[PDB]
Amino acid sequence: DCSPGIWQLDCTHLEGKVILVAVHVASGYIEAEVIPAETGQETAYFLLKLAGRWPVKTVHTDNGSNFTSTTVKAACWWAGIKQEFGIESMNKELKKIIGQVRDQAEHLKTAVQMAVFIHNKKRKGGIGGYSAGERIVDIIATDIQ
Ligand SMILES: CO[C@H](C(=O)O)c1c(C)nc2ccc(Br)cc2c1-c1ccc(Cl)cc1
Ligand SMILES: [As]
Ligand SMILES: [As]
Repeated sequence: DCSPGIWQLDCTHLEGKVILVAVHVASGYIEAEVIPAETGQETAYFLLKLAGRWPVKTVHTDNGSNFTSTTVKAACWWAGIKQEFGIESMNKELKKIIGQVRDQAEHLKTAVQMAVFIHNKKRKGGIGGYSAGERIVDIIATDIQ
């Protein structure tokens, strides 16, 4: 539905740890990472990874103060990203999926990536049938032509 370069990034906490979660809005495609806590440095770093892989043009968050450090503003500068001073939830969705897999993995780390994998792969409710992972790549290839 939305612009191909729009992404959302937020932190959740689970087991005393921080999971950083990026959602490509138009597809539902998630990428995630477990960090020991929220620091500008971790946020910048994660943006740098995301941007070297997708065309990121704008990043929205539900917590703006997340993006106030020089550190974060530099990553966004260097990579050509912008936010927006204003404005789901999958975050319900991802945790849920985490909850089903937790026993299968020793470290939250692993269980999260398992949950990310299940989410990106799941077949669209019915018709169409594309998974979040298939749609991201469709949107981005389609928007290249
Ligand atoms: C992400 O960690 C950085 C690093 O390893 O050098 C870092 C770090 C850790 N601190 C910074 C403080 C001010 C400014 Br401007 C940039 C940074 C930077 C920084 C260096 C390069 C880029 Cl593209 C973005 C940020
Ligand atoms: As965050
Ligand atoms: As930014």
